[PDB]
Amino acid sequence: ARVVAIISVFVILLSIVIFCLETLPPFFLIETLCIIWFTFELTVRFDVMNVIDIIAIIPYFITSLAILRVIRLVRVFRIFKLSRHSKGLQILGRTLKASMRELGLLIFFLFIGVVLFSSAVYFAEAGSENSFFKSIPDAFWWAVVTMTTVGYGDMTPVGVWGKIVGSLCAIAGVLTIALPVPVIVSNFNYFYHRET
Amino acid sequence: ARVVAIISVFVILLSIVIFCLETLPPFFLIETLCIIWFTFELTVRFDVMNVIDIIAIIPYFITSLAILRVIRLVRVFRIFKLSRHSKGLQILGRTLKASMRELGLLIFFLFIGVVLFSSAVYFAEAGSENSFFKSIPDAFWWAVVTMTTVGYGDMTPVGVWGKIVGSLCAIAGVLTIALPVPVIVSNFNYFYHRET
Amino acid sequence: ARVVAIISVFVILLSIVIFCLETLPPFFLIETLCIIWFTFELTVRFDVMNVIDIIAIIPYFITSLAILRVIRLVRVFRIFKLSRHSKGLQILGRTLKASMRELGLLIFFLFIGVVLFSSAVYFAEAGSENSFFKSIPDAFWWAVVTMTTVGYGDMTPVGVWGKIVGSLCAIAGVLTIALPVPVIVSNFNYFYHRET
Amino acid sequence: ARVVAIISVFVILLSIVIFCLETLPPFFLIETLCIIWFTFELTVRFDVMNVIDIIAIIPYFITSLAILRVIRLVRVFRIFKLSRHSKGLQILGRTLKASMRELGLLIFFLFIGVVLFSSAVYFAEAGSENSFFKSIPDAFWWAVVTMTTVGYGDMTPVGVWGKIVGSLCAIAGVLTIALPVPVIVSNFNYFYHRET
Ligand SMILES: [K+]
Ligand SMILES: [K+]
Repeated sequence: ARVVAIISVFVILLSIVIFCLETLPPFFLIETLCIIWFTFELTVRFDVMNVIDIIAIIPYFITSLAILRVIRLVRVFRIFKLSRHSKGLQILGRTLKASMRELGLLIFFLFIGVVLFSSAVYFAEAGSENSFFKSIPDAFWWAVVTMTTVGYGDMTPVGVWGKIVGSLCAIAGVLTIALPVPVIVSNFNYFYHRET
Repeated sequence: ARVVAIISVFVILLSIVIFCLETLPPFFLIETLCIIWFTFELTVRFDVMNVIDIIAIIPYFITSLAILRVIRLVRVFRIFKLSRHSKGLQILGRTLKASMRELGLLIFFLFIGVVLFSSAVYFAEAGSENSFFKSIPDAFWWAVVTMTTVGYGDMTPVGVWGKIVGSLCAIAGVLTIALPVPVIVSNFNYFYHRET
Repeated sequence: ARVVAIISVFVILLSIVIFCLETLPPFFLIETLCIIWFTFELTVRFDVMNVIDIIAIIPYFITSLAILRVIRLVRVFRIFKLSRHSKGLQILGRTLKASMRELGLLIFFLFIGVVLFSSAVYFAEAGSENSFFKSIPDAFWWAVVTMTTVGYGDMTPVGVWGKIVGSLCAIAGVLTIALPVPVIVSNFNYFYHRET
Repeated sequence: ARVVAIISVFVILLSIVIFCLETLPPFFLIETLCIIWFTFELTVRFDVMNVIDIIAIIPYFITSLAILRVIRLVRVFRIFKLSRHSKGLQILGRTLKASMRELGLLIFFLFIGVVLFSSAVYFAEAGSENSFFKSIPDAFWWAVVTMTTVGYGDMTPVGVWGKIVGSLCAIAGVLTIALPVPVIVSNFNYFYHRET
């Protein structure tokens, strides 16, 4: 039984590897053997895990450019089949389910902050002949990187008022992200301790 | 009653969307219908929420370039009308009110650190023919991004002493920002738990 | 008595402002009045605060290029005279005194991580004709920004092994900085609660 | 006895310094005296510390380009001999041993997030003539810097969908890194308090 789980983990990792290397600038045969093993384990088994197992085989069987791009993207959900064997990943999923409202609150706070600071920086920088931000939508990426402290990169053309707005954005993002996490973290600690 | 709240949330989101897309490189009619609904709900209702409702209509009725830029900026405060319907945003406002002194302490610590490290980096880098920072005021943005860990970008022209100052600035900003947050976070957790 | 404290805070802020604007691309008279008030309060008073008061006047009275640069840099310690009037800054100083060993531990951990990852990235990137890092000392700044999550900037010339080293450096810096802070933070919370 | 420990710490620091300066664009004699002292203390002593002492001398005695690069890299493990004299570093090692499973969980979460977001950004950006990411493997560095909030640098060529993926990556990395650390931190606090 444990050998079968080892084989399944090996197949999952091999599928992930082959997907990454086929995206590099044969592979189809290995993918076919992976999908045969996936459907064999699906049939033997026959929940969120079952749904993930269903999704891991659909893009293989299905095969507009947008539809092809979408199916290739959803093909990556093989990585979530590790939840059957990994116990920490199950804990993470349980924690996300038990802190979905807090996740929504985080997304709402980020949305409010990003729209506010994007409008602020766009209007503060619109008083120059050469404008760094063409529009408020053009500044959402800047606002999200400043609030997440990821960093925009080159901020030289931005003027003094834009820099003040950016400093406020950095501080506010730090605060508004530090607020709702020590609830998701507490749920994760609870679930992780309960499991082990 | 709940349908009216749904309509109000839809109108608020539509106003936000139309404001963002009119800043892109019709809209006035939709904004007029939004402001009519806003004033209708204001009159039916007739606190911080009431003040926010007042501010959401003033820029429409009002209409120097600076004054126009300022009124367009304050027009973004429609997003804060969501506090009536959202409960987490009310919790955030209550937490900010109950941790205003800690917010002030954070701003004071950031100000002290930024002035200190800006002076340090400016003087450490003034001993070269090509100076990366023209003045101490020119380095406040660098100090704020280094202390917030947002990141300045390209730091190549800065010399060895400037790099030492930047390393000290990064460490000190990490410390001085991690200090006063686990008080605002505690207030937010208290208020959020009390509400739910 | 409170009016005198208000005057002292105003003079301190005015000195800070005039120092920043004289570093911009008259001022001496205002600085002279500030130093006269500083020495008047020093004489009336006549501890770390007293030492800070002593340092705030020495650079004025003193006036190699290095010595001049050093005295101008130490002239910035006027900002620390706010400790007499501010209570949070006193708490910060007390917390630093009571968590000096933890500060030293943080500096030691950062030093170990920076030397390790600088050596790693330098050796991983030395196998190319165009080397991004000339030496291990040349990579300390990269290591400190990666470990503090400030960000180096452009990392394109760095090869695959260098990128693996950088990913390890980022993770290790996150961990090694998150470790010794929840002790300094606890000391700050203790002192801040005790004061108020 | 304490003088011998002081001498050992001085020799360790001198070896680290000489290694860094010989990597700059004599040294061998100082390194020889360092290795003689290292083997003298190893013989007098004659555990992880003993293994570290063994590794600190092997590269000196040993002397393909890859093998030479590897031995020079493993030569840096002199810095870990400070564990005998430093007590905080021993605490760090004990904490890592007692939170190895949590470290593995962090690496697993980072791996899942990085593969997911690298695939997402590669597919979102493949619909343009000029593609910012050639392949999914080419985007792992971007995913790791975005998830660690280190920052990639210049993100201008990336399109709107890529920017949405990057925002999701930043938020998810913040969450997935904040989750498993308040366990390693707790172990470190426990061990540090127990030692002192
Ligand atoms: K950053
Ligand atoms: K950061």
